[PDB]
Amino acid sequence: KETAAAKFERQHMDSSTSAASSSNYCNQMMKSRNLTKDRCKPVNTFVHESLADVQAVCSQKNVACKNGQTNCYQSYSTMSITDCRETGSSKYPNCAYKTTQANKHIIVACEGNPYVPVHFDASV
Ligand SMILES: [Pt+2]
Ligand SMILES: [Pt+2]
Repeated sequence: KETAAAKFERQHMDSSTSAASSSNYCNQMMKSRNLTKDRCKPVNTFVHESLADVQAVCSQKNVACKNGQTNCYQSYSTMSITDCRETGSSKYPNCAYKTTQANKHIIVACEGNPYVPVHFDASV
């Protein structure tokens, strides 16, 4: 078991480093966070900000989610993130990823009581 919140933190949070450590960051991180378990998760974003900072996005700018739900929120400040994108030659189980660092606003969907991030919707 794992809550939706816990799962967001496993899939999307990496406060430990300020930036995308290396060209190899996604290869290691996607595997270690169990995102390469039953398939190669095609794309995935890691956020290098404190949990509190990311949690607080749930009270920031309310915007439409990509699926049309209304519970998405855009960060008023840009945040340090790393985008992981599966390569063209990547073949499960040896999942291969391109690691791209950026500073962008994040959009998360929040749910629950407490109202916390449960999905990563977009970066802009
Ligand atoms: Pt902006
Ligand atoms: Pt999701």
